[PDB]
Amino acid sequence: ATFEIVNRCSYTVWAAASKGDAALDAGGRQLNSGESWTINVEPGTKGGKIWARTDCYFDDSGSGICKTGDCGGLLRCKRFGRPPTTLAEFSLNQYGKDYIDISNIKGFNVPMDFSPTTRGCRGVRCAADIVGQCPAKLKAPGGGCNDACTVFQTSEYCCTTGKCGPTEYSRFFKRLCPDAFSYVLDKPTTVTCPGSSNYRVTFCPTA
Repeated sequence: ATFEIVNRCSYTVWAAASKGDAALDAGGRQLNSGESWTINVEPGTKGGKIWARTDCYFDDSGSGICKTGDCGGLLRCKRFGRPPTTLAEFSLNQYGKDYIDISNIKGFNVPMDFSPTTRGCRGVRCAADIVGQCPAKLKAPGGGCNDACTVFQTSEYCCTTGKCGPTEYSRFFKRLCPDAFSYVLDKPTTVTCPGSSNYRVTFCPTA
């Protein structure tokens, strides 16, 4: 499947794509404002994620640091990124269907639209000003708005036992972005698409 990743933000982002134990395509790339990066994701990939990283420095070997979404200090991510990260999540070709969502379970850094470019399903978006409205206790100094599990490390926020409810903090994310997951047991906002669809991920879609 093809994913076209577009940075419509006025600032540079470093896109990342991983399935947790491996990079997807090249795994990461700088995207200046307006730039597009097209990647190919192998059919049947389960648990893939795409995210943006902000305020990065990398040397000529591809090693450095980002203030949001850092994946072990590499430009080309093989692992997932450090919160806060708005997440585009997908599993492809699962008994003939693709499944996509946006998640704020690991916080929010950059607004996002995640839409199919082929027919048969709808897209999802989280584009509100979550960082500007972020509760003081969740604000991340490097930028972004952390989830409550990352900050407080309780069984209720992290849903450790598989039983948890919504919280004041999850409701904050859900109010601003109803179509993204706000906690582990949120009513699913997953979209079902035809198997082998193609997609666009747009950072700052309203910019």
